[PDB]
Parts: sequence; C-alpha cells; structure tokens
Amino acid sequence: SHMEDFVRQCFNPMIVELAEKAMKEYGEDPKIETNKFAAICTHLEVCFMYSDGGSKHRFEIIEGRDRIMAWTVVNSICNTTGVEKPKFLPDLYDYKENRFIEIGVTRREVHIYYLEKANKIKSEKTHIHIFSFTGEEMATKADYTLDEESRARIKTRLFTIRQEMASRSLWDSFRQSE
Ligand SMILES: O=C1NCCc2cccc(c2)OC/C=C/COc2cccc(c2)-c2nc1c(O)c(=O)[nH]2
Ligand SMILES: [Mn+2]
Ligand SMILES: [Mn+2]
Repeated sequence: SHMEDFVRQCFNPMIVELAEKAMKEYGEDPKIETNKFAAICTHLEVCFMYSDGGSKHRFEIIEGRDRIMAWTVVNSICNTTGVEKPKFLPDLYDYKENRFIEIGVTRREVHIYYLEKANKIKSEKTHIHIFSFTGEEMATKADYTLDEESRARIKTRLFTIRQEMASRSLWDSFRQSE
C-alpha cells in the first residue's frame, strides 16, 4: 500500500510494532488503514521523545501500554499522588508538575486540535500539549513543560516525516485524512 512500506522504513521497528499492537487491540488493520497507521506511529514517536526530554524518570509513560495495563498505572498514580482520575486515557504523567499530559499531533490547524481535546476531557486538571506538522505547538496555560530544545527536536522530526510523505506523494492523502 506504499504508505505501509514507508512507515516500516521511517519509524523505529519497536514503534511500528507498538502501533500494530495498539491498532489490532481496537479492531483496526494497519494494512488497509495506512493513514491511521502513520498517525499512530507519529503519535507514539512524539510521546517517546516527549518523555525523553525530561530528567531521568520525570515522566510515567502511559501511551504504548495495553489498555488494561495503561489504566492500571493511571489508577496507581491517582491513588498515590491524589490527582483526579481522567475520563480518557492520557499519554504521560508529569511527576514534577503532578499532572497527566495529553499529547496530540495535528495535520490541520494546530489551534483547532486543542479545541477538540479540550472539549473532550472534562477533567481540566490534566495538561494538554499539541504539536503540528508545520512546526507549531500549543500547550495548556502556555506551560510547555519541556525545554525549548526538547520541543524543537519534535517539531523538526515532525517536518522531516512531512517531507518524506510528500517526496513519495502520500502527504496530501495523509493530511486530508483527519
Ligand atoms: O491515546 C490514544 N490511544 C490510541 C490507541 C488506539 C489505537 C487504535 C484505535 C484506537 C485507539 O481507538 C481510538 C482512536 C481511533 C482513531 O485512531 C487514531 C488515529 C490517529 C491518532 C489517534 C487515534 C490517537 N490516539 C490516542 C491519542 O491520545 C491521540 O491524541 N490520538
Ligand atoms: Mn494516548
Ligand atoms: Mn494523545
């Protein structure tokens, strides 16, 4: 499906297997839903870079775990720190700022995606951080959590994936897909 071969050669093999394992958990096959396959791989890579931008063990990685296991660590964090349980599964937990982080990668307007995720999670205690393929970012209360250098690499990698999709003529089908 062309997009499938590009995903396997663009993303780290463990990230590709994680997106496959996550898609098959929700009854989706990455061989047909190739645009969703590239989006989950991109979201998985950004989340792993985000947690890497911290300090040693600043973040608790929620994304990439099984649906049952991810909710298990979420319950453990809520029952040890005391934060409110979120209605939807977040991506990380900031042990420094004591809040869950929700990371999104957009292809449309970066200003729009926040409006979608803000009106979804009623628990306003959890943070929200959107990255864009054009190099923009938007976080809750202007608290961008990470250092400027850590976020700049995520934007750079996001634009690199954009150029590779357009170079093989799949960016338009992937951008006009969410
Ligand atoms: O937490 C998340 N978990 C996604 C795990 C998953 C895998 C397959 C199917 C799913 C769930 O069913 C629910 C979603 C179905 C639409 O597939 C896409 C496509 C592109 C991005 C995302 C989801 C996306 N997933 C999350 C985010 O937090 C996020 O910001 N974006
Ligand atoms: Mn998630
Ligand atoms: Mn997310």
